[PDB]
Amino acid sequence: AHFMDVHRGMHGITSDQLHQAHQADLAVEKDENVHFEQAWADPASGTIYCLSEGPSAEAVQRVHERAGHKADEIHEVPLSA
Amino acid sequence: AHFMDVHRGMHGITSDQLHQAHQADLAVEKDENVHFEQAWADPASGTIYCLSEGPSAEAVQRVHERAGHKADEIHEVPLSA
Ligand code: NI
Ligand code: NI
Ligand code: NI
Ligand code: NI
Repeated sequence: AHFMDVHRGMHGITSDQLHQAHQADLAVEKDENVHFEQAWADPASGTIYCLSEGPSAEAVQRVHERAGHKADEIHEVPLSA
Repeated sequence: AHFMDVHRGMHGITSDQLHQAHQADLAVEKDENVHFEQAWADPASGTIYCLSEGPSAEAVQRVHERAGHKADEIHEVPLSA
């Protein structure tokens, strides 16, 4: 399955910080067979969008939680175009 | 530049309908130098996410408007990982 998740209220995100948050997820995703495909950030609003492939939203969230940043919002996105 | 926009209230949207919306955007995006790279939809919550490339949020929204569906939110995502 695929998921879009959102982390809000981020303080002063830089490309370095985004790179590291993403790397922290990638480092431990194997333990849930999750694949963090892509992350985009809006540093002005303080928001990180994460696209992942995984068995379930719960799995994706267990990964974020271990990497110390549980997503504020997550939706399965079974449709794409 | 890069943008992520969100449409809500699309509960129960089908693959055909997402494809239709997407095609409607693509059909008029070129005039604004906008390209919709990816569209994902969650028919359960009724949430659509669109990743686009373009000169501004204004342009992207003008395209959505001509296509018949203004986005409820649009944010620039200058950072990606
Ligand atoms: Ni995928
Ligand atoms: Ni497409
Ligand atoms: Ni918002
Ligand atoms: Ni914003």
